[PDB]
Amino acid sequence: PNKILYLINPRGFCKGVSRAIETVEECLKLFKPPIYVKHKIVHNDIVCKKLEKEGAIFIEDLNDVPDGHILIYSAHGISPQIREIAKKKKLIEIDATCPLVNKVHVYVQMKAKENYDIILIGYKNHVEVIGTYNEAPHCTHIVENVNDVDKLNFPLNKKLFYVTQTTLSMDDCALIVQKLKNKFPHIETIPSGSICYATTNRQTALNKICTKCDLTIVVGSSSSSNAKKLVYSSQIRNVPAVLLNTVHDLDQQILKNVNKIALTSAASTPEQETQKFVNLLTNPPFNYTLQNFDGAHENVPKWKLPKNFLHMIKEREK
Ligand code: F3S
Ligand code: NA
Ligand code: NA
Repeated sequence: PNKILYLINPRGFCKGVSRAIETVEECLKLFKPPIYVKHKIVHNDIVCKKLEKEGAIFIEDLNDVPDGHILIYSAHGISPQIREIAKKKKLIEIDATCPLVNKVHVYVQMKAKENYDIILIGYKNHVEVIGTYNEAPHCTHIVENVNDVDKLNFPLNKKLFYVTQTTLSMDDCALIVQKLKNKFPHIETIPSGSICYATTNRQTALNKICTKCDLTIVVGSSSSSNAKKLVYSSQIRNVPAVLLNTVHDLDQQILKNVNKIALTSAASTPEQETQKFVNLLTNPPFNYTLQNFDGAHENVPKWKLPKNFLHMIKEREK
């Protein structure tokens, strides 16, 4: 019948990711490779491999970093402890933590100083969650599921504040929050919430269109949580979905009998990888008719690069 490819917007790079990439690229222009980055700068192998070629090196052990040298913190943020270590080595700290991850770090410190205990909804082994946790480790409690909620116990007078990983499924998050609120009715949180505009926007747009479709293709890396949550958002809405890093990974057999495809991409996914899908699917032998699907207009934040890094740039151009 009628074959259609719904190319969805918004999709692809968020501002935290573009800022983080530009931060690394701009360091490489100024200072001589190698440029050391703590953890993968964003969770996309294609982006990271390109930077490795250009002279970046992603490390987990700060001893792999020469004293006095540049170290960049990834978009996902970092534990405070890592920082004090950096200063001991007199490193040039260049912090590309996403402002909306920093937002969570900041509320956590602020509420802990007000003697709240903090509930952190997110996945225990995600670098973002670990980094946020370590801002107030002795008064924070991570929950990744509703079992963890049942286990929480606090005196009745104890003030509680919850916060979340920025890239959760809005559906799962709401589930856990609802259970949290049942148990702790007076629990407080960030008014604007912790789940970022990019996560909300990409899931919201996909959710609106996926139910007209037979298959959802999400372009992105399996190491990316928000990519995985896009796939999940489609599945719990009963439309099969797959996460693919690149067109080469597409098993073209799964397109047999699918006439309508919802196509989107994660916040860490380069637009070129998504275009290769559009090119493959809208041309022979597949001939899906291309249509755009627009969720609400996304307002792209006007974040600048890290200020100390900008100061450097200003100098050198003298
Ligand atoms: S937290 Fe920041 S890095 Fe992107 S996915 Fe959200 S804007
Ligand atoms: Na603490
Ligand atoms: Na705020």
